[PDB]
Order: sequence, then structure tokens, then C-alpha cells
Amino acid sequence: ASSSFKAADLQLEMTQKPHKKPGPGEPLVFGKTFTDHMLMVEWNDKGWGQPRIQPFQNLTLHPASSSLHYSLQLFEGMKAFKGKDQQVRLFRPWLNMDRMLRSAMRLCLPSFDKLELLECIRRLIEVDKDWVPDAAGTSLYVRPVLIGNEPSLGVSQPRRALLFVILCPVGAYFPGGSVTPVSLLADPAFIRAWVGGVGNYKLGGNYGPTVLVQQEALKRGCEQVLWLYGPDHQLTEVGTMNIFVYWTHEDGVLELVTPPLNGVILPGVVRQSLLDMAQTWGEFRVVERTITMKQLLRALEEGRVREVFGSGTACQVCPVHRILYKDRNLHIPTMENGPELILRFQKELKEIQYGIRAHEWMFPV
Amino acid sequence: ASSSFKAADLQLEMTQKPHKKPGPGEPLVFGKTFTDHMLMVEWNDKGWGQPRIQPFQNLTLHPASSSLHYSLQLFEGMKAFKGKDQQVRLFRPWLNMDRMLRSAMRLCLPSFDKLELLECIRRLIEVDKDWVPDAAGTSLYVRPVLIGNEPSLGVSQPRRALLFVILCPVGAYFPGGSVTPVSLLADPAFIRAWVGGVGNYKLGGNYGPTVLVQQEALKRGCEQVLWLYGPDHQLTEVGTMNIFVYWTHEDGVLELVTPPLNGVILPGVVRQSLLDMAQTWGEFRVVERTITMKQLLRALEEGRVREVFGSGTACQVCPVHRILYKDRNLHIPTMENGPELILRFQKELKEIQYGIRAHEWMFPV
Ligand SMILES: *Cc1c(COP(=O)(O)O)cnc(C)c1O
Ligand SMILES: *Cc1c(COP(=O)(O)O)cnc(C)c1O
Repeated sequence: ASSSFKAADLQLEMTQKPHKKPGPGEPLVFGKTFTDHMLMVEWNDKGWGQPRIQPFQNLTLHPASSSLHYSLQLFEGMKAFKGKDQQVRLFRPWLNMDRMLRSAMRLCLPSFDKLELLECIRRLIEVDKDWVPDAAGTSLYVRPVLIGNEPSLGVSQPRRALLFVILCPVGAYFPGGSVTPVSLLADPAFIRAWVGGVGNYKLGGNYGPTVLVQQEALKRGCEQVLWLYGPDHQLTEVGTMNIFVYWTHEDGVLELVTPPLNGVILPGVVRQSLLDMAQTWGEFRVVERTITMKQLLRALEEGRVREVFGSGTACQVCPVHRILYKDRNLHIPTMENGPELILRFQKELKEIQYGIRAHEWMFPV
Repeated sequence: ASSSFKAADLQLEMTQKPHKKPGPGEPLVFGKTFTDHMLMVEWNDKGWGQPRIQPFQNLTLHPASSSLHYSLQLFEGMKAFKGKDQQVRLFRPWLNMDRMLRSAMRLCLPSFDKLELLECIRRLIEVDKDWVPDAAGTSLYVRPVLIGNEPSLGVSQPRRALLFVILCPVGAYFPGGSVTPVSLLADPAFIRAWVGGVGNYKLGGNYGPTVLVQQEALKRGCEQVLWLYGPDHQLTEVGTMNIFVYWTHEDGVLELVTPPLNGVILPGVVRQSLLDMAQTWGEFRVVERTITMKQLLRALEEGRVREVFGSGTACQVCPVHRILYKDRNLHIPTMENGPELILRFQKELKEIQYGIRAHEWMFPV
């Protein structure tokens, strides 16, 4: 096949049926509202077809499409922010393209040029730029997707695939102005991923099984799930966010710790940014190490825990105030210790993402 | 328990240009050929819509459909056999409806009436009766599917879903009652499922990750993957088939063992039928117990292993002759021991499935 698709061959098809732009009491609910256009690229045995920006529209799929029978599907999630200047910028897009390609290979889906995809994405955002909000805390969510599309019930490498990208204006989850903490359910019975599995890839298959578990967290009074793994009940992730703990460890050294990338953790872009940032300050120890409930419990009643939070594109730095472990509620002093670290992290990202401070992390328009 | 969707409400729209059935003597690649009609039922806040048999046609899905982003998809697989009298019968369909409903609940998808679905399926196959082959070893593969279909990027219980069924005429795994054995790759690095996971449900998410692993088996010279689990390397399944071992156990008694239905085993319909059948004979011990490579190695060098095989709808009883474990090829004496048990199982099933012997296991037309 010919290399992979190119931004120079983009075909533009403008919408004739514009969508009404969010205008109510400004109620932006994540993943519900879509912009006017979308990216679409098809892959055959002839290889990749020409990239196309077209009006948002339904997909037409053969009933035996492997994307629907054997979960040959993966996705990404990243944000575009509009600064006061009106300039739109994407936050570390390159990392998302890297991760997306890794996912593609894991599922035997067609490789592509990451810089070519980023360009097409840039062109798509340009076309729908008017959908990018600028109110404090708002942004545009970009959702690239790659699916196998073989008209065959055989479980095998697809010879046809489909890559598309859709956009959603978002208004930052819920609290709006403040930063309210969440409570978590920690029950060892629920398993999200395993060593040797595919938890470290953003594949649709990893999420479907969590819907029921999340419902159990609600019916139990919690807002999200703290995923535990292993006999030692290590803390892997929170909902769909990586987890960080800021405390003074056993050796009495103050540190920021987050589980290591050993197969069951999704390598979050925000996660990597927080480590990079904290490592740059050089004010305290920053490490990737397994974290156990045992260590947490001991640390809690020894008054060593300062802040616990999740990190992810949807909720950059999310405070945790309660963890329901063994029928036992554990209060997490995050807010008591002014979320000092959380607050500094949030300030820094805000400055970087909205262009207040120039940074290599931001990708123009 | 919430029920709905009835068969006496079937809307019916006959094809308009019937495709021509496959060619006698000309092979059919399993799952590549589809019949003229399909079943389609939609679900939303208004509950289940009317069932419909319609011309095979592509699906139209919203780009944010949860079936494509978070793998809210599940499927089933069962066969219809046409006897000599041109009579068509489904093999233990009820078990597939039971399993399908279990899968539905695990993914928070809409519950439905198992008998109502079976009727709609009977009607669909009835309409496509002609597509059911009648040469030895041939049959019709039925592929029911239920997918979430929420136009939202939120990971949550869909408020819309789609249930459909498509049919494929299948050849016969063995060219001419061949019954040739397969070689397997047994590498502990792979891992298909985990205790506490969803390996015991037929969810699309369980299969996507195996494509790459299967390719590695081919490159290593094997035909299928022997899935190992745990520190003790227990044998869980082969490819997409349950595994059975017929041998002289360590206690001196002759037995037919297959792994226990803990969370890492898919409860196969053929698997249950083989256990039922062998228990009915009352000729030897039949047990569900864990099987380790360690046990396999000893029994093997002690000449205690008689036959090893996989079981599944696609390949009812599949002989295994070689297992590539630690870089070391293990010969499995299955064919040497006159393929006794396997041949007896294939014959009994053949008699039951093609109506040679009346049996409660068969469901008419
Ligand atoms: C998306 C996701 C994350 C966070 O990744 P970001 O790239 O920082 O958005 C963490 N864990 C899971 C399970 C995720 O799906
Ligand atoms: C389909 C399947 C089986 C066999 O089930 P049958 O109901 O006997 O067809 C076994 N294991 C896996 C992983 C399967 O997908």
C-alpha cells in the first residue's frame, strides 16, 4: 500500500445544515454536544484513502463489521483551549498520537503517520473553531477513533478500517468555578485490567465492563471507582483517571507518588505532565511506585497523607476526600491541607493551556 | 427482569433480489458469506420496538455510539442443521439465549424475553431456510448481537440499544470428515482473562486483544493459542474453544477432565454437552478440575495422556497433537490413541444434530 494518508489531500465538504451553537443557560454536558464537521479516513488493501473533513453524519457499517463483534476499536481524548487572544491551542497532542498508534498496533489495525493525523485534526479544529468556548474552564474535546471494519465474522486482522474524529465543546465537568472533591468506592472484587492484559491501551473493550461497576459505586454512595489490583490491593486508577498521592512516606521523606507503568495503568498525558512539572520544581521527591491500601491506611492514621487526587483530560486535577474501603469510610484530608499541590498544579496548567505563558507543550490552532 | 419485545409482532419485509446461494464443491470461508435476511430490534426509553426481519443491509450508527467507543457489545454463536428430510433444527438454542442474557446484564444492556428471541430467530431462519446447507459437515451459523447505541461519550448505561441477527452458511471444519489435529502455542505471557474479569461472558472486548496473539502463534509455527493462567500455568482454553483432557489421572483412575467454571472460562454449549454426554454413559470419571502444565508434563512422560481436544460450535471436537510450551514441543498422543473418545463424541453429536436420533437437545426449524 501507499505510505499512509496525507493532510495535503484533504477534501473539504462544508455543512449545509449548521448546528445550533450552545446557547441555553450555557449547560455544556460532556460528550452530548457535537460540532458541525468531522474527520473521516478509510483504509483498504489499496491502503489509506484521502482524508476528509465532512459534515457531522452517521456511520454506515456492514452488520458483520469486526468493530461491533470483536471490539476492534480504540480511541483518544485530548483538548483544544482558546486563549484571551482567541488563539486555539492543543495540549501535548503528540503524546496522544503516540498512544493512539500504540493502541492501533496492539489491535492489528492500520498504522498511520502521526504528524499527518495531527495536521488533519488541526484543519478540522480550524474549520469548527467557532465551537471552541473561551469561558473560564471551558475547552474543546477532541475524540479520534480507529475501528476495524471487516465484513467478516472471522476473528482476525481487518483488511478494511475506518478512522474518524468528532468534536465536543465542553465546560469542565461540574464544580465550574471551584474544585470540589469526589468520594471513591474501593472494593477488591472489581478488576479493570491485569498484568499481561491491555489496560495500558485506550481500547473500547476496557470501558464497557466498568459501567456496571460505576453504578454499584453510586448505589453505594460513592461518585467514582478506585480500581484495586492484586493480593496487596494496590491502587491503580480512579474512574478513568490516573491517581496521585502526596504524602510523607515511611522513610519520612515527602513525596508525590503514582503507580508505575507496569501494564495495568493507562499512561495518562496529564499524568506524565504532572510528573514532569513536579520533577522540574525540584522541591520534593517524585516517584512511580506501587501504592497499597495498607500503606494508605497506615499513612492515614499516622497523619502522613496530605493530598490524594486523580488526573485526566476531562478532570485535570481532581481532589479526593473519601474512600469507602472495607465497609469503612476513610476520610482523605485533601481539602484540609489546602489542596496546595493540587492548586499549584491547576494554576500552572491553566497558564500553559490558555496561553498565559508560552510553552512547548502547546500546539497552535 | 424488566421484559418486553414479542414475536407475534414481527414486521416482515422480504428481499427483492435474492443473492445466489454458494456453490456445491466450492469452499465457503466461514463468516464471509451471509444470507438474504436479518433480524433487527431497537430499544430506547420507550422500551423495545417491533421485531423485524429485513433484507441484509448496513447499519447506520451515530459516530459517538457507545458500541464503538466503550465496547458495549456482545454476541452469540450457534448452529442450525438441516437433516436429510430437509428439516432444520437448532442445537440447544436455549443455552445460547441464557448466556446472551447473562452477557446483556453484565454490560447493563436491555433484558429481553429469551423465548421471544428464539421464536424471532426461528422465523428468520425459516425465511432463509434455503440457505441452510445439507452436505455432510455443513450447517448454518447464527450470529445474534446486542450493542449499546447511545449518542454520547459518557461511559454509562445506554438508553438506546440495537439487537440484530445475521446468518452464514458454513462448510465443515474438516474437508471430508477429515478430523485433523491442531498445534498450540502455550506461552504464559499472553493471558486471555482474569478472575474477577469478564472472560466468562461472550463480549466483543474479550476477542480484539487476541488477534495479535494468534498472529504470534502462526509465526511460532502453531495454529492456535493455548491460553494459560496463573502462577501454576493452568490450561484454560484453546483459541475460542474449551479444552478437555482424557487421561489416566494421578490416582490411577481413567477420566475426562476440563477446567471448572470459575471466572476465566467461557461456559461453552458444546462443553456442557460433552460433560452431559460422558456422564450419561457412566463409563469413566467425568470431572471439572483445574489442569496445570505441570500435571500435563508428568502424565505425558508417564504415558497417561490419551486424548486432548478443544470444543466449540465452530469445531465441535478438535484434536490436539502438539503443544509448544517452553520453546519445547510436546507431542500429544491424541491421534495415536485411536482418536477414540473424540470419534465417539463426533458421532453422537452428528446423530443428534442431523436428526438421526430424536433428542430434546434439538429445536425444530
Ligand atoms: C483517558 C484515561 C486516563 C487519563 O489519560 P489522559 O491522557 O491524561 O487523559 C487514565 N486512565 C484511564 C483508564 C483512561 O481511560
Ligand atoms: C464461543 C467460545 C467457546 C465455546 O462455546 P460454544 O458455546 O461451545 O460454542 C469457548 N471459549 C470461548 C473463548 C468462546 O468464545
